Amino acid sequence: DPFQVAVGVSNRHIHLSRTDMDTLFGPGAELQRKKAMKQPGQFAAEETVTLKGPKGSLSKVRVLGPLRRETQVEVSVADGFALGITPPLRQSGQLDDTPGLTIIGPQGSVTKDHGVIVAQRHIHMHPSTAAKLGLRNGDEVDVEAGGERGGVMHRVLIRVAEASADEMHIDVEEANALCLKNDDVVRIC
Amino acid sequence: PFQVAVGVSNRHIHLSRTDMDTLFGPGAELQRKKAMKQPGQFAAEETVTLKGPKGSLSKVRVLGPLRRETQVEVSVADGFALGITPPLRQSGQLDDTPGLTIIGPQGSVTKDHGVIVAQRHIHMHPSTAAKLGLRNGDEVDVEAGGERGGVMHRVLIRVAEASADEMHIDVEEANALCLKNDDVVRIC
Ligand SMILES: CC(C)(COP(=O)(O)OP(=O)(O)OC[C@H]1O[C@@H](n2cnc3c(N)ncnc32)[C@H](O)[C@@H]1OP(=O)(O)O)[C@@H](O)C(=O)NCCC(=O)NCCS
Ligand SMILES: CC(C)(COP(=O)(O)OP(=O)(O)OC[C@H]1O[C@@H](n2cnc3c(N)ncnc32)[C@H](O)[C@@H]1OP(=O)(O)O)[C@@H](O)C(=O)NCCC(=O)NCCS
Ligand SMILES: [Zn+2]
Ligand SMILES: [Zn+2]
Ligand SMILES: [Zn+2]
Ligand SMILES: [Zn+2]
Repeated sequence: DPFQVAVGVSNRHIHLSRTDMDTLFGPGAELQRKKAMKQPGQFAAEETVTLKGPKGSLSKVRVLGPLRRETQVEVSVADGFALGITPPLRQSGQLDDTPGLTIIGPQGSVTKDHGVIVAQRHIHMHPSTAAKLGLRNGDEVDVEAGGERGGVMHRVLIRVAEASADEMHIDVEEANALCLKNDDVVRIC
Repeated sequence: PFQVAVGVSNRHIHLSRTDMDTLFGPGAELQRKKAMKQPGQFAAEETVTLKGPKGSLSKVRVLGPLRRETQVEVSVADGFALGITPPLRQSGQLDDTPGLTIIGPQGSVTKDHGVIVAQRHIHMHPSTAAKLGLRNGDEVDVEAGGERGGVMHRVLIRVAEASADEMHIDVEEANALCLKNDDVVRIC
């Protein structure tokens, strides 16, 4: 079924700028690959950080490479409460009016004034696949999950880009609410 | 009409008298902290620590009153934190379930069973069930609006006299829908 798409489940994690990488891991430090993600060029790094909010901290928070233009922190709704912040629900890069927190690495720390979000679900899709399915960048679709916690997710954003692999991204709470894990399959309706 | 209020459940425990005595002392009684929506049910002041093969969860709320048999309700995520795989179950369906060590102020007990991931359900008063043409054991689709809107399939209807109209979901199910206590969802 060509409308079936693989699931990628995201635990809390961070993307770093070079300025913050330098602060956290030392000047000129380079991320080490641990595991490639499904999206071209993206990977889980060996490196981890601590996130510290007004209420508490989350440790062993995975860094995702490569480095980006701007630091971005993705956490679950649950994580927000543990941290003591209220991150808005956003697509990647949509960081206007977002809270920050303190990031701690082995060689230093920095207190960000912004950049923390709850990740809004979405489907990455290659232009060829989009053509075959009749979808365009920015379309919203329903997505159905089978099984014991089966259901439908409404108005899921389609992100079409040449450097993309066909994959739906949801966070760990969204996945557990559907009894899904990495490489499970869902269906675009 | 077909609208029902949401009740969101964090991890918690229901205790037997035998286990209550061990954990909190012989003849100890639960102290009421807050009434739940369901008649007779309440969050207690008492809390325990849950300990599994991999790790522990602390400040786990006890729900009263005491029951015939200890039952532990945790999230899928909680299962991974503890190091067990609880099946998805309705309350009281505890055959072939894993256990845990329950740690209290006056003692501890290692249970050989009783931990579940709570399966979502709607508590419904018989009058309400009548109005909606629903009977006990029926399954229904439930829709949530908002920015994580969607539909939950095959939600079990639990009719009983001592019930209030309320959907019960766990904290991950709620956060996956950006719902909290007293938000309204709709039976399809
Ligand atoms: C079951 C219940 C009593 C659990 O007790 P509890 O854990 O003490 O409940 P609380 O609401 O006080 O939870 C407080 C914690 O949840 C956190 N929290 C708040 N919103 C949260 C969210 N959306 N996601 C994750 N955590 C959240 C708080 O930060 C707090 O953390 P802290 O203790 O470290 O300060 C409670 O969930 C409840 O009353 N549910 C109503 C639904 C119901 O009736 N269930 C019946 C089960 S049979
Ligand atoms: C984002 C990512 C790299 C985060 O790295 P990570 O946190 O190190 O990932 P892991 O899968 O190894 O998480 C392992 C932890 O999750 C726990 N875990 C496993 N399944 C779980 C579940 N269903 N619910 C909660 N926790 C779970 C494990 O017990 C373990 O905890 P521990 O470290 O205390 O032992 C990872 O989630 C991922 O690879 N996602 C793929 C999807 C993707 O590409 N997202 C990109 C977003 S831009
Ligand atoms: Zn990310
Ligand atoms: Zn993504
Ligand atoms: Zn319960
Ligand atoms: Zn219930």
